[PDB]
Amino acid sequence: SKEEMELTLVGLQYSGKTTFVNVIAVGFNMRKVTKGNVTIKIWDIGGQPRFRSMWERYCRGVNAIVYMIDAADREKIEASRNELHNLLDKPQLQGIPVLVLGNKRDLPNALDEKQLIEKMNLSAIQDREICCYSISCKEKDNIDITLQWLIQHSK
Ligand SMILES: Nc1nc2c(ncn2[C@@H]2O[C@H](COP(=O)(O)OP(=O)(O)O)[C@@H](O)[C@H]2O)c(=O)[nH]1
Ligand SMILES: [Mg+2]
Repeated sequence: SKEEMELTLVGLQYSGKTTFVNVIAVGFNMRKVTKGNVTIKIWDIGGQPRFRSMWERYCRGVNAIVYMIDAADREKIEASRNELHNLLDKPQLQGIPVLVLGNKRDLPNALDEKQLIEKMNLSAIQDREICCYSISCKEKDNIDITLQWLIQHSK
């Protein structure tokens, strides 16, 4: 039956947030995308240091948080891990499901799902449902399963 849901998309700069929205369809960009009888309102929020203080506010009240990672940029994983754990530590975000996406699977040296889970310390995240997929926006790889997970959280 016809529904609407809301997602906030975060993660470091260059991880592929805006690309992902483009494939599925600056400080902020809001877009609505319709899939599987569901209209998804997406907040694509900047990942540069100066925008990270606004992540919490944009995440409050959403159906799901999508956390984008450049899985091939291994140097940035530590920072990515830190920002994700710092975000999920904010009490007002208690219990919101999080989908962690290891983007750029098409590139040499891309971390797989196991490596992302371990290196991002996802297993430590206890208050909520958390999922992690390896994807390529460029080659449209594992985009379908990502959309299915999102739609399943339309509530
Ligand atoms: N090889 C590859 N490049 C990607 C992929 N997704 C995004 N990119 C590239 O990564 C760069 C940053 O993407 P963008 O969507 O601007 O990242 P944002 O800063 O998180 O919004 C751009 O050059 C994209 O073309 C992917 O799946 N594979
Ligand atoms: Mg962007």
